[PDB]
Amino acid sequence: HRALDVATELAKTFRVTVRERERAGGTPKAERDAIRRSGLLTLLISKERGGLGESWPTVYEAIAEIASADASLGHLFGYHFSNFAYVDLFASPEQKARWYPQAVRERWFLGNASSENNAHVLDWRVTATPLPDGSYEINGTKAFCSGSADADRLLVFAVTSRDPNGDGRIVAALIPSDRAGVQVNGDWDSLGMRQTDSGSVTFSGVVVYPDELLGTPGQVTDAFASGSKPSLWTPITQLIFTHLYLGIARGALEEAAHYSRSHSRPFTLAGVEKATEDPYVLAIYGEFAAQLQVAEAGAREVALRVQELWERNHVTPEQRGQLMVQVASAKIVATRLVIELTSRLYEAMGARAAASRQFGFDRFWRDARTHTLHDPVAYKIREVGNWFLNHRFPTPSFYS
Amino acid sequence: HRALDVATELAKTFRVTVRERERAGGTPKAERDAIRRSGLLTLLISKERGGLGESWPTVYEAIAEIASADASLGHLFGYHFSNFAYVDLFASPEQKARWYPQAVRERWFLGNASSENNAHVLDWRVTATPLPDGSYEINGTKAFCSGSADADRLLVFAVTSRDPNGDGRIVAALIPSDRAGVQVNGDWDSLGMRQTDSGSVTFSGVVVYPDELLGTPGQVTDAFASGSKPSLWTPITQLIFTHLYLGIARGALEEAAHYSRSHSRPFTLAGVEKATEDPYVLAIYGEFAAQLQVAEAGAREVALRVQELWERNHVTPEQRGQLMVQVASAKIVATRLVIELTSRLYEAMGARAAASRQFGFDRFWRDARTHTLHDPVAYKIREVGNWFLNHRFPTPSFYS
Amino acid sequence: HRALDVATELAKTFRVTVRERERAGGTPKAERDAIRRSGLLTLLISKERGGLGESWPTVYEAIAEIASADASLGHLFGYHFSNFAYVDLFASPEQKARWYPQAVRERWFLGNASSENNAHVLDWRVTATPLPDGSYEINGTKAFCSGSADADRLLVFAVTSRDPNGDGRIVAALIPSDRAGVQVNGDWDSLGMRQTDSGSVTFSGVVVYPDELLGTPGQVTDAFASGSKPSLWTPITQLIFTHLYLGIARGALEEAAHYSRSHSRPFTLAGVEKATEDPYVLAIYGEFAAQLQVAEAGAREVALRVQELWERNHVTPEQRGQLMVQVASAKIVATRLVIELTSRLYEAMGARAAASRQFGFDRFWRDARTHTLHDPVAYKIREVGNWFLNHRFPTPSFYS
Amino acid sequence: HRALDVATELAKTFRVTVRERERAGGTPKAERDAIRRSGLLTLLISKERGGLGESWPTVYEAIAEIASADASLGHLFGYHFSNFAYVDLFASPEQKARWYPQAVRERWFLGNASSENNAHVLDWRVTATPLPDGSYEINGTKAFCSGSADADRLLVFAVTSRDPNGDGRIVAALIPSDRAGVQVNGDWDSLGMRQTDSGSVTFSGVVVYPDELLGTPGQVTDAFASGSKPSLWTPITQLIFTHLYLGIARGALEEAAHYSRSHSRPFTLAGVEKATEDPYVLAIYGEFAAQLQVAEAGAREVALRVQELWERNHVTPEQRGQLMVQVASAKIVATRLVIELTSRLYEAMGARAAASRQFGFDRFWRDARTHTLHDPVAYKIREVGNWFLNHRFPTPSFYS
Ligand SMILES: Cc1cc2nc3c(=O)[nH]c(=O)nc-3n(C[C@H](O)[C@H](O)[C@H](O)COP(=O)(O)O)c2cc1C
Ligand SMILES: Cc1cc2nc3c(=O)[nH]c(=O)nc-3n(C[C@H](O)[C@H](O)[C@H](O)COP(=O)(O)O)c2cc1C
Ligand SMILES: Cc1cc2nc3c(=O)[nH]c(=O)nc-3n(C[C@H](O)[C@H](O)[C@H](O)COP(=O)(O)O)c2cc1C
Ligand SMILES: Cc1cc2nc3c(=O)[nH]c(=O)nc-3n(C[C@H](O)[C@H](O)[C@H](O)COP(=O)(O)O)c2cc1C
Ligand SMILES: c1ccc2c(c1)sc1ccccc12
Ligand SMILES: c1ccc2c(c1)sc1ccccc12
Ligand SMILES: c1ccc2c(c1)sc1ccccc12
Repeated sequence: HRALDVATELAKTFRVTVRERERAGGTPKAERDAIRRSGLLTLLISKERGGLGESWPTVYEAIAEIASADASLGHLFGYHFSNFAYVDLFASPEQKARWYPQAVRERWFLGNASSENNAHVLDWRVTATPLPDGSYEINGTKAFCSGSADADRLLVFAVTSRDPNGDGRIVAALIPSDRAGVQVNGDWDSLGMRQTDSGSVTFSGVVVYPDELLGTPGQVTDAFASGSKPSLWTPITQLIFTHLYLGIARGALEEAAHYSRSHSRPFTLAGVEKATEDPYVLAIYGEFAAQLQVAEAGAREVALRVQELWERNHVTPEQRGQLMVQVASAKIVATRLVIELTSRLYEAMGARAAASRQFGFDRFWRDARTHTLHDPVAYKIREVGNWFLNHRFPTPSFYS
Repeated sequence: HRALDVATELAKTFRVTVRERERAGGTPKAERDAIRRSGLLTLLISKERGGLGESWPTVYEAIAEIASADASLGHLFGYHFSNFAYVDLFASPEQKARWYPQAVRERWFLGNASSENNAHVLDWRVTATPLPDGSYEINGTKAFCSGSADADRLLVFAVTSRDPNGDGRIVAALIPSDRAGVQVNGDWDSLGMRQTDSGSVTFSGVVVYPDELLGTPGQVTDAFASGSKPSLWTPITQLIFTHLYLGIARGALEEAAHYSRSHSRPFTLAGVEKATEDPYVLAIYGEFAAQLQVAEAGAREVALRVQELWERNHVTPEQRGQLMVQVASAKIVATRLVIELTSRLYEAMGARAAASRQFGFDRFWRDARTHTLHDPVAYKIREVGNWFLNHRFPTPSFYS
Repeated sequence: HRALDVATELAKTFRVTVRERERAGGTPKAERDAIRRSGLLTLLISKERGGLGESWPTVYEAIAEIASADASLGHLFGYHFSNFAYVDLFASPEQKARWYPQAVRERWFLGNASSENNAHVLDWRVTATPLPDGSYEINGTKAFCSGSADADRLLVFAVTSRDPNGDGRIVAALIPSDRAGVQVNGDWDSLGMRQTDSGSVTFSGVVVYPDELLGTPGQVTDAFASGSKPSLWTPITQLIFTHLYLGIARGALEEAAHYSRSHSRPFTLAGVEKATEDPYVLAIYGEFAAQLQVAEAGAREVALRVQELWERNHVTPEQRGQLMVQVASAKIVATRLVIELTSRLYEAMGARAAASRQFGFDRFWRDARTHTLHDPVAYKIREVGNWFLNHRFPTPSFYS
Repeated sequence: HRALDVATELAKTFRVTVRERERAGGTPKAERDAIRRSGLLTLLISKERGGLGESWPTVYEAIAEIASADASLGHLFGYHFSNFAYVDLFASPEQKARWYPQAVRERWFLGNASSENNAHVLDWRVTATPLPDGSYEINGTKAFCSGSADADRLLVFAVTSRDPNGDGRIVAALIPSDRAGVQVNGDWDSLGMRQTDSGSVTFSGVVVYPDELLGTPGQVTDAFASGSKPSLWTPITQLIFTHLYLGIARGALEEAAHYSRSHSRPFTLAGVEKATEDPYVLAIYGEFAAQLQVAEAGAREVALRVQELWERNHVTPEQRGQLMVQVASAKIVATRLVIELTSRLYEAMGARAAASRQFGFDRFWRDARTHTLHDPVAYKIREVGNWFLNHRFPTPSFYS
């Protein structure tokens, strides 16, 4: 229970200052260094390599706990583990032996530069052109690069260009954020998630060496199309997002409840003597706490299944498909829950909870409302419907 | 897995005939006898006493499976385990050493006569008059006596009367359904749950012998008041109801999807070519399938905790209260899900699914609409809200 | 107020017997004759021609009031006016001069035979083949022929075949229901709307004469595509459906309230002394009555606009499209309301309202759930959204 | 039509600057002066007295129009008419003969100081101490004094103290905001409604002269208890709030639609090519636009009834109660609509609508979420339920 106690203490510390920090935006450097000092960035690194030797259920619980205190830090922490998962699923034994002890000693906090701001999510224009001796050169701009500021290593994706062994192949690499030609742009000014540093990143002639490549170019496409073990990356990552939404939900419900207990006035016009005994206040808390209990219990079960399949040598298409359906279902339910709860709970607190902007309760809705648009919930709903009605598992990809 | 395989095969046979049987109402004797021959009524009896020595997770899964095929049979089966749970929590070791091998040998299917139709659910008027030899005489009429027809034993509740040691004290007993003076009235004629035989039972001078009594007078009240282990009866039973709702929900979704694949016509007016590719059909299946996956996953966690506390020698009010809150939340979510989907799934099927009465899909809504009224979900919502906001566990009762 | 008083009195009488009549299904001949005697079938015929010279707001109010007592009689009554509206929009001056006094004298109650059960709703295969002197012969089977039993005249639609003047043109005619070769099949057996007689009708060599044709073959296609005055038929008819749903909603709300005042028990476990003072019972009635008040007030405005445009010589595409959008909006809101309310009101009444099948409250949900599937509400929603987002009015058709 | 054209033009100009102005908060002096110059503040003053002699339907439509551009200015404009309505309902004919020509000539924009921040609403501590001449000395601080800054007159409420003719009676008056001892505090820093100046006002020995008093002490209480014409103030004012919510809803829908047409990217992962043709985007717009059409149509009818009763010399409790129920119903529907729509419309726009804080669409949710808490919608729901189920009209008060 030690790692979770560490995460709980981190979250308590983050609650004290999140109101003022999130207003200013920018990089939460002091808090990222506290996470570095905590050791939790090493949860999934084996003890033999210097890490904590912990499991995915612990990682998910820590993500939700931190997210309940500070959604931007929960996002950054969770995305670190999405990046780590990708690295771990493709790294060679040589790379793990070098990188993981280094990640412990240098306290790596991983960032990524993957998505782009073109015509659609599939229009990728960051290229990797081959160099002598097996290196590549990266050129172009990436968007929504969560945790790219103050990241020690960047997980980067590019498409092979002018490549004699095949253009259009997806290359992934793990490079130092201070490699020449890498420019983090710090242009993140959002409604919520205001400290995630999810702005754009530009690559000018950036060299990637062979010992930084995560598999051969195109290997990710083969692993996903085949259902190899790396196809677990998408359910793992979407369950990370699910735990952000559940953490935000619980944080909002608990903060509202503290307000109601200490500050809400009874509607004596209707004969109520105490706001905490009002039947409609109690009904609001009961409706949302009930949905949260069921969603949290369901999320714990799916997290245990993530761990189970993580440990297998091979995951069948049925096992991976079933997991992806369970994860998508959890994310759908958590998305609806957090969006509704963070808005409707004002009705349990009363007008003064909005009349003083500084109370800051709208941070929960602003964070949830921003992040949940990460990928459209309508098409997660369509994928679950296509599975149930047509017996079609989602196609493994970066989004399903 | 053997036990769940047997339940799955039972459910398959019940699906073949449920549409015809439930119209008639009345007692599903052949199907009750099939359940008797299956051995599953002995799921929770230890192997040492001739039973299967299985766990509550298996019982709850079996309940949902059967209920997905025939909600009345799922109800009869589930209430048998509610009755069994009461006996197990209150009978002496000496009584259980006699009753349980007899229940196995005689293939006992339990019913109950407990609630009444007076001014409100607390108002009980069926009396137990003490006789000099330690026996009691029972007089009065009970309502909603599920499984009272064809029952090998009835779990019966009465309040003491003409009692020098105190009137109004609740006594419970397990008695043969054909004991002199017991009249099963056969007046069950309901919207849904049409074969549960939940009619009235009239007791005329019915003798109860000392070795048929479950505890002492008022003992159930004392156990409720102290939140001790016998008060687990309520979360156990409320979780039985939850699994009826999850089972009905799954059955309705599967039956609707079969119609959507086989008979629904594409809305060509809007350019649709296949109903199974219609975006709004797919969204209905996705939304409800997603909520069902999360609810079923959370329900499995709560069932594991039921088993945990069932095996304990002592249970504290905090353990019992936390379990009751988790059960209540599961019941709330399942109630809303089943009531919504059994009505809205018609929109995924089309007009002819209702215009052809013989299709009989309305059975799912009728069954769920009837059963979910067992006790008011508004007060399960209040109970979860009072816990979350005011840190007050539900007051243990026959309902909470 | 005379006409509305007559409809109110009719509805009063229908309420006495609807519970018994709709169980049996079949043709409500006695009630149809009571409507004939009332004169209300002539509401839209000018006094000059022997009718009442009333307005569409009166028709719509009468439809909703009758539907609140008996949805099948409300449906038959309303569809009579959809049939009359089609006739009035396409009939020649000499057809009106002959038919309308005859409809008054003979107390005509109209039915129709229009839709079919082929691959999709566009797919019409009942043929009209030329005969000498401009007559046509009709062959094939129609489905969903509301009011086709006991009909004085049938509005029938067919597609021309082996026609020198052009194949595949839609022809419409108003013919006697007992003409040789017309076989009303009497096969309506529905979940709800059980006395609308909406079964199939088979046409074997049925002769239609030129003086029974409603415009030339294909004229309806041209009138809808061009937005000439007959394009009002669809918003008129969809608003008829809307008033069926509002009528059912009001009838259900009022019937539930009577049960709650008379029979519901207080939940004394939570300290409630009277069910009519329960905060959650009150919230259910308040939610649904509030939405009903708004929906009804909105529907009055749209019905007035129907009358205003009905009196216009020419209606622009803006005026027709805005009306169709207002009608579709009213129908969407009414559909959601009646489907939710007819199911959720059980929670304000209690278990015994469902456990005693004879109470028959489920008739409201059965009727509403059946009729609201007439055409898919998802595509009414799309039509309103296409208008608001893209400024595209719905393409006029039999559906929009 | 001229007045509404003027309001539409005002709203056009407000939309240009609202994003920048509402961020700063404070007093929108230039825009208040634009409203002064428009003459619309005199809409309800008779032409005889120099006003526009217009109707409440015109006022309500102008309130919604302005609120759709700038919710704070719509609120200020709307509350001006609430203040005016109170004056008209309680002022003597002689008072109006002086005040209304002055309000025209001096372009009065009214504010109020009425509510307070004590243990519960209606727990009032601002006192009125009688002076020998019939004046009152006012002492205390008022809360939520909308429009208190830059107000030409304040409508003020106090409770009598040290009063031989009875303590605790409510007095009301209309006084200059620069009367000696009046301090408008400017302490308003809110989530939304950021330019309504709803801070506190402190009265230090403020003398109120006899010709400024509105009625006699406790007359407002007696009017409420009688349900007589002056108690129309509450339904009038609650319908003002309703039109704020309908205006915010319409403004949010149109602003979102503009973004969707201009900036939303199609989700090619699913094969869609234009965001404005996405089936789920279209469903969101259609669902909310449909609900909005019906709500707006219904609100127009209730506004016509406000005008009817406003022109009567006497109003019965039944007429007032029926109107209050209709107003409560409109408020309930509008509240639910605006709160859902201002949050869910992000799903129709996509992530970049929230990633760019400066888009500023969250203003609609912040404004609606703040104002809808004015009084709890849960008790409007109970009030409508108590009327429908128990035939009890709402108890007249400042809130019902
Ligand atoms: C708060 C937030 C954080 C995001 N973080 C990442 C990220 O770390 N890596 C990535 O590839 N995309 C990230 N995305 C991008 C989304 O996956 C997606 O590309 C984007 O939301 C599409 O925007 P649209 O809906 O306007 O088309 C993020 C998006 C949001 C809103
Ligand atoms: C934006 C806003 C403006 C308000 N303006 C006024 C006002 O002008 N006059 C008034 O008496 N109350 C005003 N109120 C207050 C309500 O009457 C009520 O006192 C308050 O909303 C209750 O606060 P609570 O729910 O936190 O207990 C306003 C409230 C809000 C939220
Ligand atoms: C109760 C009911 C009555 C109907 N009455 C008629 C009718 O009178 N004339 C007609 O053309 N269609 C009628 N329809 C049919 C619709 O036009 C449409 O063909 C049908 O609902 C589509 O069926 P589907 O959703 O199963 O494909 C009726 C449908 C229902 C449910
Ligand atoms: C389908 C159904 C089955 C029921 N079976 C039982 C039962 O077996 N034993 C029992 O004590 N109560 C049973 N109940 C009754 C509830 O405990 C409760 O008394 C009843 O639902 C309250 O009815 P009311 O809401 O109309 O007041 C049953 C209720 C329903 C609806
Ligand atoms: C109140 C009292 C006893 C019981 C209920 C409600 S449901 C049920 C099911 C089985 C056995 C007893 C009881
Ligand atoms: C397609 C074509 C004709 C008709 C429908 C659908 S519903 C209806 C109701 C009355 C008369 C004609 C029609
Ligand atoms: C309680 C008492 C007075 C008032 C409210 C609530 S809102 C409002 C708006 C304008 C004028 C007076 C009041």
